[PDB]
Amino acid sequence: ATPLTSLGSEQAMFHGKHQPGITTPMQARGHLVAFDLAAGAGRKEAAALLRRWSDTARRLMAGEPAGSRDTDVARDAGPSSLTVTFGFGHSFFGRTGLEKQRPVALDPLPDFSSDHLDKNRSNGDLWVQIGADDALVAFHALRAIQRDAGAAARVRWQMNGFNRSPGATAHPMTARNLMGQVDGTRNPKPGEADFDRRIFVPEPPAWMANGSYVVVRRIRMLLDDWEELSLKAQEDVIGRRKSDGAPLSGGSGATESTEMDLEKTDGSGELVVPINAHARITRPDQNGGAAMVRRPFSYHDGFDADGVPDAGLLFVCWQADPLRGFVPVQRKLDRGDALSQFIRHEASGLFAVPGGAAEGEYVGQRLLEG
Amino acid sequence: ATPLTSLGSEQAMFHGKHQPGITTPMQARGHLVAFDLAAGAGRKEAAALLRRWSDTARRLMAGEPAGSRDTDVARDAGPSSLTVTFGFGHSFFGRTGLEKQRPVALDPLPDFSSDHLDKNRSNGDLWVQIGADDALVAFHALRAIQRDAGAAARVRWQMNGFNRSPGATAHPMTARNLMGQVDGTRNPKPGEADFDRRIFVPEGPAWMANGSYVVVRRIRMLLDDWEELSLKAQEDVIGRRKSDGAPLSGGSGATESTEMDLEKTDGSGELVVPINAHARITRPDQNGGAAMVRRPFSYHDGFDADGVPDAGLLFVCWQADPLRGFVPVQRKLDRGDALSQFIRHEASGLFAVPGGAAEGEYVGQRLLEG
Ligand code: HEM
Ligand code: HEM
Repeated sequence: ATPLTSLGSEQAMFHGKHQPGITTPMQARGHLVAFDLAAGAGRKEAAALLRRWSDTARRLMAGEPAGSRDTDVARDAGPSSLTVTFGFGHSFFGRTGLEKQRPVALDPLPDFSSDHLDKNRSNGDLWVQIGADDALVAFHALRAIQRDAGAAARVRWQMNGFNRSPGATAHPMTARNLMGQVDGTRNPKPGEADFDRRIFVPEPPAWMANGSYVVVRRIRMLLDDWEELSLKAQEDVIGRRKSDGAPLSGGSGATESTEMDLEKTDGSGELVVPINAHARITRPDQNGGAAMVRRPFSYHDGFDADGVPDAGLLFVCWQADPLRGFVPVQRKLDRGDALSQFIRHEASGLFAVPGGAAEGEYVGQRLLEG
Repeated sequence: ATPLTSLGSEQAMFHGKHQPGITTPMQARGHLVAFDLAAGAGRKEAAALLRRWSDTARRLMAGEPAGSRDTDVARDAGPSSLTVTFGFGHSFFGRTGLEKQRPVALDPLPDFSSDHLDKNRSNGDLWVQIGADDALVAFHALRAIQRDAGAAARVRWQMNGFNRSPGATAHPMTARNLMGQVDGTRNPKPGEADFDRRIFVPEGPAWMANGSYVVVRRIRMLLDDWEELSLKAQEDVIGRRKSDGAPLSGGSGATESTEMDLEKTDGSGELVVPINAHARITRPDQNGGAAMVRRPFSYHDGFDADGVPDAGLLFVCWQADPLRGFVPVQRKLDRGDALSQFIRHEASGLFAVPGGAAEGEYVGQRLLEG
């Protein structure tokens, strides 16, 4: 039996080959933040900031108070699966005399025809992902990281999200999103032969060894439109059942794990999984092997004057190279996906997330020490 | 040993003498929403709305889907302690020909000198409180309630909140707030002799029988100033220790439940619990018996362009009469409370929350039938 107390007592590793928050299980609470370096902050100031942040992250992920006078907001709680993950934006390198170390992988994402990006709420020099299963643990961490930045960097944008909690279901199962879909069934996962090739920069720029590239997209769901559709219409947009996430090509004994049949046709000769269904056209085998790990949070930030919900998905994906992951898939989806009609990409960021800190190190040390 | 599945499996009762969400334990996720009646919505349209809303609440609190057009967002989750609670504002009665039934208890709150209220995110004809320990369960309920409003009402304002998750601590403990304080120790509970008298209208206008009056305050915490204080300074603002919630008058053996000594002085003759300490001056015995149940959520909605967090407490208190609860205590706190310097009241609502629905009834039926 899994005890209730495991929610708090579960602890993620800070030190490791890879940073936490990539293969870590889904967390109930998320805070994404971007910071811009202050005028006059260069390499040396940036290195000091990453040391402060890494010292803080190490402490908080072990359920210990912050290095400087802790607020007590997380006191009483266990680590609650807190993770803190750090990335660097294209713009960071030009602020710190590190242009020669800027990866080609940080070249700007395309201007997709369906983009509706608030550029002020996009991009940024530095990115931090905080997640935990307790909201006080998570907020405490956000606040400590943000306070560590002080005058050295300002908050450029900051978004809040959530997911299903541990124990909400009778047994662990794939999460849902605010469209009601089963979301998370098909991802690359650790132990697959090609997982590292797909997701992480290998050990043989050198500072990104064992790192990954994240693309963040704030995707509003057009729930007012979506929720007027029939079930058949909604399932045809994805190619999978809302009940259990099974492919539409499955019968009654099909489950979430049943393999999709992309050739199956009904009695009229029409494909059972539609030609433009999201879960057809996003597959690696439909994109020359293009692949990513998806690890999102859902969001809801209110209603506008007409009752339209500011709700959707904080889409967060991980890949060794955006040109073999997010970019080619999104080029296809832009106009090609049945889902595009029902969503709006409203903010974006692409960040280089290095390998995990070893004992005594700070995240990004190889970059900033050189 | 309490299993993790209890987070999802626990179920609150909808039907009863009192509405749920008053004495119910704290929940990890909250949504507060106010609605204004649309043009063309009078008594009969409001009665139909409360019928819809009550049926939605009944189903969803039992872990069932909505009666029709369910979105599947909560599917597979247990009830996760979902509660839905309904109230009526002062403005409701003049929109529905029900002025004769408007309780005196809904008379407008004082304009306190410390108020900085957003009129547009304050008050409203109707209020709904949604809470649960799973965020998908909670969102699904918010969306269902909001979609039941249809042509009858528009969202006036809506706020998100959070608290500690079940299982975050190694055993059940009093909550904390974003100032890092123990918060909730001296909350009145069923089983204390004056509880029913303090909190519920007795078996006012008859339609309010077994109801309670809620005052909602969106109180921003001035965390930038608060977190520059010493521990000693912070503990003097409240009169209780941050570590364990004990009164400052207590010894090293004292805990949160240790009775406060209001006369105790130090070696220089100065009061150990300061004269203007929040946890001194808010006591019923310092306010001629004025008392309330407090059952809040914390909030954080991001950062403004200047780096200031929009974070604080959704203060939600319950009393049989605001003039014997919130009102006289807040008159005293307004300028008198050491805490006032570090908080800002930025929205407010006062709602009449009637008794619970009996089997075969809807909430507010004694008011609205006709
Ligand atoms: C709000 C926006 C989106 C929604 C609601 C959504 C929903 C889903 C759903 C329901 C599935 C099927 C279950 C699963 O395997 O996870 C799925 C699969 C997937 N989606 Fe999305 N998706 C969104 C955006 C994106 C974007 C922007 C990309 C990439 C550019 C993407 C890439 C994928 C991939 C790669 C799969 C797995 C395909 C496979 O190998 O089976 N999705 N999505
Ligand atoms: C963000 C704003 C506020 C914060 C941070 C705060 C914090 C606290 C803390 C830490 C305690 C002591 C522990 C406890 O017994 O719960 C407490 C007690 C209390 N507060 Fe507040 N408070 C706030 C606003 C208010 C307001 C607006 C009122 C009423 C108008 C209020 C009424 C009370 C009462 C009645 C008690 C219990 C006193 C007793 O009988 O021991 N508080 N508050």
